[PDB]
Amino acid sequence: APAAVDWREKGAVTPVKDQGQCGSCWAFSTIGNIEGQWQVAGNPLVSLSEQMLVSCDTIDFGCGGGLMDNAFNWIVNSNGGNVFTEASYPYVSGNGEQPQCQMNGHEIGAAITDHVDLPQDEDAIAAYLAENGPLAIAVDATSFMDYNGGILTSCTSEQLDHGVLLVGYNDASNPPYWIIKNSWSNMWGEDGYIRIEKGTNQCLMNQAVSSAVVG
Ligand SMILES: N#CC1(NC(=O)[C@@H]2Cc3ccc(c(Cl)c3)OC/C=C/COc3ccccc3C(=O)N2)CC1
Repeated sequence: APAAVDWREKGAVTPVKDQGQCGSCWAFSTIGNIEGQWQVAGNPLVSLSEQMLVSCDTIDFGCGGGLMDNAFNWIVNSNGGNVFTEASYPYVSGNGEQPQCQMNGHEIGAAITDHVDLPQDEDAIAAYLAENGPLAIAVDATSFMDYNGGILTSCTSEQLDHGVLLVGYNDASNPPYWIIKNSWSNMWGEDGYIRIEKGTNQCLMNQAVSSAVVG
């Protein structure tokens, strides 16, 4: 793969969001992925709606939790592949309140046809990322809690508990690192982002990597 990829610079990554007091990281990971895949497939970058998943996805458990694979499954099999725009269906569950699913009054911003699950292989991940755009990944986010900045090189890697967005990497660095977009606002980490070492399966980052398919 290329020595370095940063999908932010290429316009496939929206501003950092904030899930708030709701267990919806799974929806933010899924949407960030679809946002990146939709742009890189050749369409204008558009912000898409986590609230659609929080309120309408019947496979997952709204603010109680969920899985990116199940979110992809719901979008394709229950919503005809369609993803509503962030603007037309704003995120209101940041206080943990969960309105009922609202199917009316929105604009469709993107569409997906399937999803893939990537092998548990950092090189396989980097190539698919470099080709297709940002990727949905799960991490053990234990070491995320005290992170101010820098590259994590001894990330607690015991148990997966948090969905994030993989937007890039940089091998021409010492250590080399992945770039991750978190959903804890831009006042956490490196303006919303975190760097973790690439090649040592930091935070169990290789274990559950997925992506929507566009087109
Ligand atoms: N934010 C947030 C919260 N965490 C999640 O939504 C995680 C977010 C999450 C955690 C771990 C993950 C993934 Cl892919 C997501 O990968 C391994 C999967 C473990 C089992 O995850 C679940 C399976 C079924 C239903 C929910 C989960 C789950 O625990 N999802 C606390 C609710």
